[PDB]
Amino acid sequence: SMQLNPESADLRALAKHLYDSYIKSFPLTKAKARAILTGKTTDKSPFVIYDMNSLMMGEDKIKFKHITPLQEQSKEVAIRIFQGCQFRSVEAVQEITEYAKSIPGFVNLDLNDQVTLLKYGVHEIIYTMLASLMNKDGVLISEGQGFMTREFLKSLRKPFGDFMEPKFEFAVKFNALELDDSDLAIFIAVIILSGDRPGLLNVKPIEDIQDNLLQALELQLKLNHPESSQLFAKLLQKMTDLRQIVTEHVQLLQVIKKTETDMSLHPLLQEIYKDLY
Ligand SMILES: O=C(O)CSc1nc(Cl)cc(Nc2cccc3c2CCCC3)n1
Ligand SMILES: O=C(O)CSc1nc(Cl)cc(Nc2cccc3c2CCCC3)n1
Repeated sequence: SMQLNPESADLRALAKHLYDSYIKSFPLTKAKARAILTGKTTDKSPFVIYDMNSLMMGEDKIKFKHITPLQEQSKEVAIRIFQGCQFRSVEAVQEITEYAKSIPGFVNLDLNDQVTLLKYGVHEIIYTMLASLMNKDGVLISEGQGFMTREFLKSLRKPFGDFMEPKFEFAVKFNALELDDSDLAIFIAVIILSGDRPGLLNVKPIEDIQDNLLQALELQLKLNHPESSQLFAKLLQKMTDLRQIVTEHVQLLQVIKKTETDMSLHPLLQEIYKDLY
């Protein structure tokens, strides 16, 4: 007995609020990323980076919110690509922070708890949303203007040759669930409002918001996905997979930070990583 009642109408309102906020926070949506990847888009085709030549032709075109325009970019391709990826992570943090502030209840939480939830949550969300940009062959870069191949990334010298591999492995399975932006908006909100992050001051108000988000997600998935009766349970499983991906990421960043003692790690990512370990 699923029903239309005031409770369901409020859960649908929350779902729409989250969708509308997601569209305002994240310029490259899954809908847009799929249209690019499938060809279906009428926008110009992205530039493809599939080898060292196309990498150099392509970079003659890549751009960031904060341009870092001196000999601040390493000469070595692998380190430069990795530093570009760090800049993209920091841009994603900024977008995800803006999204989180639109989640009803979030800005009323203690500001330390807001920062804690973002600190321990953002990488789970980054890899969730990175799957939107990925297919079997590669990943959209430069906000959908470019595409870099999976095998090109695998070709970078140790220890830079597999930092995206676990995320491609997560994405091909996650993408098979065929979530849309309306589903993802709620899924991401649920992950951010996790009461079991370390050092939270007020756990109950976070759990109370999450329980409401979880009810919203379960209703959205039942309405939006008539083809599965398992999709809610499967997404709960994906949330625990994402924590493993983030642990494995931190470990790899330790190996890199101890092999490549010369290359600079972005200091805001360092603040996050130091406690994620
Ligand atoms: O963040 C670091 O510590 C660098 S390692 C890293 N690994 C991955 Cl799997 C992704 C990613 N950056 C990113 C974040 C969001 C979007 C995109 C990208 C990297 C390029 C594709 C688009 N950065
Ligand atoms: O754009 C993404 O989503 C990936 S970031 C990335 N990917 C590639 Cl394949 C190359 C590259 N290059 C680079 C890194 C850091 C700074 C700069 C440059 C190239 C352009 C000049 C500034 N940066």
